[PDB]
Amino acid sequence: TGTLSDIFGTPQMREIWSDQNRVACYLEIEAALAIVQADLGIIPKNAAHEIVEHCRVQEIDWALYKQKTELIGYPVLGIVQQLVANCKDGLGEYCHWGATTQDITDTATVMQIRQSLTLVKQRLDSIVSSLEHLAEQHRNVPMAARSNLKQAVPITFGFKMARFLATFRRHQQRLVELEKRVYTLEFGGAAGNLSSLGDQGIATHDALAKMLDLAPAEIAWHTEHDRFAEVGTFLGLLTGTLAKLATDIKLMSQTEVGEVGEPNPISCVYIHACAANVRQGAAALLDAMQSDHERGTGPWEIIWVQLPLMMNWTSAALNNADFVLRGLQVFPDAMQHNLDLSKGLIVSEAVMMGLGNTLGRQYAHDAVYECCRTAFVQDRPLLDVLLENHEIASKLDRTELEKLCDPANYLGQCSQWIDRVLSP
Amino acid sequence: TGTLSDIFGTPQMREIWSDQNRVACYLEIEAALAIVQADLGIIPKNAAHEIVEHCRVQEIDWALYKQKTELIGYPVLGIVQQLVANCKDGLGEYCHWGATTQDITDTATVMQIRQSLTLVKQRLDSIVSSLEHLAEQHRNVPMAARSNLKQAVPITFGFKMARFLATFRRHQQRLVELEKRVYTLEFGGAAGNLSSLGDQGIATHDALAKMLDLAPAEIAWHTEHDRFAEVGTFLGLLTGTLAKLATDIKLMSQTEVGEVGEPNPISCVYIHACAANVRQGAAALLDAMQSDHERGTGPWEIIWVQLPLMMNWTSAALNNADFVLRGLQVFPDAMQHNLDLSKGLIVSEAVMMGLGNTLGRQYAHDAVYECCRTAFVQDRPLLDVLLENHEIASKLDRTELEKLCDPANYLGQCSQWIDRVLSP
Amino acid sequence: TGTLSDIFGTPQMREIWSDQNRVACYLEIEAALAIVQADLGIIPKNAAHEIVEHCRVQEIDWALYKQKTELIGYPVLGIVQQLVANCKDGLGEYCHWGATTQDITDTATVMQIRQSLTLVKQRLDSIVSSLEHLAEQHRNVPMAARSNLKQAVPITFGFKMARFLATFRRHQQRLVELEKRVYTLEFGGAAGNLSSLGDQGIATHDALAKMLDLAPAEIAWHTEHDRFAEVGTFLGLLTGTLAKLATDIKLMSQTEVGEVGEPNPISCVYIHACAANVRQGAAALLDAMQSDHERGTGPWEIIWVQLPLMMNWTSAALNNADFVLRGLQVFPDAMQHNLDLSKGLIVSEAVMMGLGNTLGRQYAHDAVYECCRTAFVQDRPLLDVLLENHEIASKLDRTELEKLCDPANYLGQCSQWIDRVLSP
Amino acid sequence: TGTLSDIFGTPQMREIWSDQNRVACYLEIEAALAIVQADLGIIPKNAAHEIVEHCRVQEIDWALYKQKTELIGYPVLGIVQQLVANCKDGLGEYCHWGATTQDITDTATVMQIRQSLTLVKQRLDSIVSSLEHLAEQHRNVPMAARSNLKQAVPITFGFKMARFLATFRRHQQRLVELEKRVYTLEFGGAAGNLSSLGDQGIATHDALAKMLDLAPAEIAWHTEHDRFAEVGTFLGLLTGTLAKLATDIKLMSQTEVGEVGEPNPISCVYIHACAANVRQGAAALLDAMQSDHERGTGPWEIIWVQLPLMMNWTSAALNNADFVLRGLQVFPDAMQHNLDLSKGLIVSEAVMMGLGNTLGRQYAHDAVYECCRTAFVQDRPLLDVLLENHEIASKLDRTELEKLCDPANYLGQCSQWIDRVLSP
Repeated sequence: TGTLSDIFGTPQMREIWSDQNRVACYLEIEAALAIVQADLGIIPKNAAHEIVEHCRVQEIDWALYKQKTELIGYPVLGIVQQLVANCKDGLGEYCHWGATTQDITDTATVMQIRQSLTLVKQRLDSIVSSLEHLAEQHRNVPMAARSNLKQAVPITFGFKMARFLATFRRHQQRLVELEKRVYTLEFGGAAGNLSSLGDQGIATHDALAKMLDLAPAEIAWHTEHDRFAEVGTFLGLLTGTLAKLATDIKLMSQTEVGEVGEPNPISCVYIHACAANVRQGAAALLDAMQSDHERGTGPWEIIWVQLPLMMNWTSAALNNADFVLRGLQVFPDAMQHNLDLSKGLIVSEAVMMGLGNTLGRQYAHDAVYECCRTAFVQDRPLLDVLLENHEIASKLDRTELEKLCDPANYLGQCSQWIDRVLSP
Repeated sequence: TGTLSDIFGTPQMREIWSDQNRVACYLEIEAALAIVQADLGIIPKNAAHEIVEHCRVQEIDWALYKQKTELIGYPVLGIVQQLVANCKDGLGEYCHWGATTQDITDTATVMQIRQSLTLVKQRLDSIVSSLEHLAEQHRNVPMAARSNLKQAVPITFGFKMARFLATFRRHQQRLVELEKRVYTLEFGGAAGNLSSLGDQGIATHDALAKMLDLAPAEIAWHTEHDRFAEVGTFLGLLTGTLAKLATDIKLMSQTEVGEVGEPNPISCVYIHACAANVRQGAAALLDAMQSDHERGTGPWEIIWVQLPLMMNWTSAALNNADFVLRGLQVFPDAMQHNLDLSKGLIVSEAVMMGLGNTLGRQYAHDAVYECCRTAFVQDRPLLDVLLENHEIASKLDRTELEKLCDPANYLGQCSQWIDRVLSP
Repeated sequence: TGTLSDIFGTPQMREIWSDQNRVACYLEIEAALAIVQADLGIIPKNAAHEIVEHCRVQEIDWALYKQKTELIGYPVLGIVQQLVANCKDGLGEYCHWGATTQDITDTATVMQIRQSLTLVKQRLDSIVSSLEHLAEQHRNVPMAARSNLKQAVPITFGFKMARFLATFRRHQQRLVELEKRVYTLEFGGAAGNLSSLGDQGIATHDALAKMLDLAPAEIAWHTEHDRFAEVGTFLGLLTGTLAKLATDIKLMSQTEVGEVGEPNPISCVYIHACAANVRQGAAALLDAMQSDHERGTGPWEIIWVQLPLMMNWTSAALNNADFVLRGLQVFPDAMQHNLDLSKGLIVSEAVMMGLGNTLGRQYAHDAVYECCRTAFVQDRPLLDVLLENHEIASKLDRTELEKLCDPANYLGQCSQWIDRVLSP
Repeated sequence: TGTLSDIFGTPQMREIWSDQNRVACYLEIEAALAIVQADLGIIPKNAAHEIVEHCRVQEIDWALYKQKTELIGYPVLGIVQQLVANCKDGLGEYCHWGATTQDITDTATVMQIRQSLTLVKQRLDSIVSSLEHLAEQHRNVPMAARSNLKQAVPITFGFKMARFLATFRRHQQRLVELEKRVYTLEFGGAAGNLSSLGDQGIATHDALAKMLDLAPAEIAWHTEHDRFAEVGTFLGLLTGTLAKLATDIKLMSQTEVGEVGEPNPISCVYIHACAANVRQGAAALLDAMQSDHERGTGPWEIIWVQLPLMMNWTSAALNNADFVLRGLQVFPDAMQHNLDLSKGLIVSEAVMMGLGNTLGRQYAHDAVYECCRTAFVQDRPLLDVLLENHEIASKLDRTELEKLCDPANYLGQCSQWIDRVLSP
């Protein structure tokens, strides 16, 4: 394949959305339709048997199919033409009975989405497993939290990972919830009412849905693209979180920080570009919801292009995030070094709390604040400046004071918050 | 307030996102926080009573708050400063205890979203009610379905409305599902671990959630923006369907079509522009999910701008669609006139089927197909061309053939599909 | 190659952005670099001769290049490695001298853009030629102008085409203007300062620019992506106009309108989807301008994905519009029929003016206004309602009033406006 | 005003796009139209004098105007109504003569864009001036360049600033080029052909353009939105560069880097959010180019909302970037400290070059590479490891060797590249 096809895509996701799997879905739908309609007495029983026997992607002439599609303008009837020609005894004229091409394309797209989300669920399960392990392994490793890219107060690396873990669990819930809407048959014919099937239209629809393990539709949805668009916005939300992970890991991999390492942050690079492309594709799928009347004049076709791209981009981002988290290098010594840069300023709030009991909470804040900025101007440890304050030094000895100035003693309830995420 | 403020926004939704309601939310949070911490014994109970007494938006100096916000850079501490100054006996120094400003903004944004979605749910119930009425009222009103802006086969106007109705019901389900994730407290302090509250952080968080009728958070989510972004993508999905409705109504009110009328399609005009703005805002909120570390350096602030805009645009789109659907003018005579334009071509498939027993399946298809092409090129009724087929004219009188060429006799199961959207 | 590859892309544009042309550009750059540095005395002249001799894309092992690119992470050094191995006597070790991989990718992307814009300019010249012919051919063909999808006043079809023509001429000017910025060499090395070339960096850069027929760069632009992004926004602007053309043509070919025909509006369908995808890609390229420091950690790679996609989508949109405009079917009789739909209401303003001298300015307005409303509600010709105004019928015979109610007599200066777009 | 109105907007840009300035533009256009048409003999000379005297924004009833606009649906005729009522002797009936409301809104928008770009040009001039000073002041200050957020080789801070300077100069060229297209009159009447003005339509148009200091239009452009959309894409490109500047400054302001300081990087925070909102707004303006027929049914109205927002967001981003660059704090000692982190590895390429003359260039690379990774594993200076190599140590003494290991001696032609940018 192409040089970059497996860098911004993956083999597995490329296969699902390939021409071969797409047509294979078409053929399974035509097969299930023939079987259903024979059982209902709509078409003769030979014909179903002969049609099903020729619903094999290996018999397709791809070059002719491309020609016919460019020249019909839509991608299904070129396959129906070869199916009729490969059946004997004129029995092929009973295939595609009452269908329109968008019944086949919509339902095939549903089938490909289900295959795609199987891969996504597996990657998510693996990512969640890695984050559960990392939150526990590094539960007590202290590090500087950062607000506006400036050090704030200490936290633990496990706490950081538990926050990603909780987010991906919410994405897992979103996925399961949309599946019950998305895994739905589309079978409505030219205008949605299956007019050519008369009083057998709904009966055919419901039987076909059961054959394909899909929910029956309430009504036709050929220009009602909320199911596909919702898949796209979910991909946007998920890669949004993947892009945050890539951002934080690449920030922690700067030469001047050195707190983690990928197993150059190339995986983070690919995640970032993939997420950027997916979010704009989501806007395009929202745009496509403007499909006019009973078959959209353009909007529908946006989905043909964007959905396979977005799925491929997302699988590549998921692949890279899974790989990084599963072999992530963590460097507690660099984390400790960065905690010590401010020479105590990062835990001034811990000094205020300890001294608040003897001097008053508000007064302790103001007193320690003055010591902080004094320590900043002179580039000296806060401990040295605190000890030069009789009001402070008369109420806390050195042993207590370097304890309060030790960044590793101001972790708050990080461990209990981690337990709250791990327990469910 | 402004010339266009109630055209691309609404009074109710503008009030929700105004500075006054935003700060009013801030004060309710600070009040509830003081009460909770007084109950836990963290601050004196008389201090809480004085703080709560001064948690009134009418006491705020707006110009001073504006100035301080521009100097500080963030919108909460200007309000905490006035609360501290307005309380007696220095008791205001116990407010905002252990909080960071993004605890207040995130939780206030949650409360404003709940208020917004109450309005959205009301609009949705009303739109759904109108469409149920329209689907039943016009259940049997025939019209031409349109594919690629060309007439396809006949349907009924009620069928068309039932297809919108089924979609809005899916949007209602999406709304309910995201509410359980979105209606969640944010109280985590500077780095998420509430370090300044020691062993009282989790207790304070959970009690505050109950006081505000919000779910307790698993863990802090200051840079985990999936709850806000998912609100944005839902607004994108909903306004996508609103934009289709606007498209189909303005197409049906073209001078050359005239099948419906607004109660110039000016409401459809506003809906179109609102949806376009909302879909791009959703991409920006997905972009904002890239918030670094424990407080984002820029991405977070995207949400401050986009969320009130998208809420306002969405409420204006909903208002116009609600208004249009409640007084929609329907013109069945124009509908019938347009059905008669093709002079039978629109039901050629019904003619093929009706003739299959008399002519043979193959000839019926081929004869009607060729006769259709003649009638189109010559601009004559299909019936007249069929009668000039001696084989056809020898077996079917004009009366029987006239029934097959009548578009009102080829509606399929439109009524039963309507029942499927309504009756369950 | 793929079923849809020539429907949402084109053979010529796919070739330009293929791996083979991309690498072929790489080799031409390495060849020109060796020659320049041999001329400057940096590398031996026999080494350059051997490098140039092996700068042939036919000698590349594509599967190995694919593997190495996936291991290295970037797409150039896999080609430099095979060039070094294919040269004799270790003379290949003088290639890529002082270059970084983004020098090769940026400059190759520039060359591929120049090839792409050659195709774009050809399509633009052909579209402009077709519109000049259509504006002149149909200069006097009357039709209804439409505002908010409602008939407004009469215009001519040539006037409508002259308005598209004027727009594409503005797009041609934008194209020419950006070419002088975009056709620029990138050769700056790892950090932009060509440190490894010492006092020969600028000399090498400027000589290489001449060898490739590119402008010398002011300074390195590895993270300064305005040249590539401006190509993307231009494609957005151009496909925006193409999307309007597709909209107006598919509206005029509605069954109820029938004023034009494609030579189903299938080309308009593809144009619509291509433009929607291109406009979102432009936002992604603007996003990519956020490239950090001297080599971007993610944003840069957005360009690798989006630019070939947008180029391909744009070429397919241009191909379809070029094809449609060159064989557009125009139906003046349908145009006249639609002009006659309102039975005179569309030229009520001409009636007011014609009557002003006879009735007085004020009464002419008021009388014609009220008569219009009667004719609309009663679905009768305006002329008949005017004649039932005794004051009007006493001063103007039917013949004079019939001329004022004739839409073909109220065309204004359509022809002179056409001359303004054509004659200059 | 609102709490955040001057944080994500500016006073000056809010004024330009306010209701008051918008209507003031409307009134000037109606005044110029009256004067022009009196000179042409189209309307009587009193009337022009009386109309002009009442073209004053102070006489407008804003509450009535809001009511009429919501209820007409478009924003001009409410102003024409008050103008007619404020003129004596029925002379107001000659205003707005032959105009449609979009002539007034389009032309007013052009006038507001010209006012807006005056502010943008001033900010750009000030930013370019700051960057010229910084490139010269810090021409020789060494620092680490960074690729993929990892240290690459040394450059100077002045070199970094010269790269921004060259980019903003290209943005200045883009601005000047679009001005000649954008500063154009829109005066075409209901359908673009000014039918109600007969053979005086073009004459009125050209005279009005001269009166307003605007270019005459080739033809009407009511649904041809490339001029407005092009303003939006330029804003996207410019804020793209502003967002890169904010990114690099906030990265250099991390606690662990400390190389620059703003005069928390709050200005960088606002720039980032503003740029993110502008890029999506650009996609919406591209979307709006799909305006149907002679007056768009929705797309046109997108521009009413997005353009003032994008202008305001851009002015706030420009304001912050201007302020930061004009008082930027630069810390060469921190820059030198970060250059020394790798203990010589960052200038290993300088050692390869110096040693290449005695050992051969290729062999020198391989030899120094081995010393580099040895130095990395043992966390020792490259100099110490190099001196432990007889082949290397026999050809370069220590004095030469710590010179080559000194990061401040490997700047390449940074100074000459700066001169190349400053010289024009």
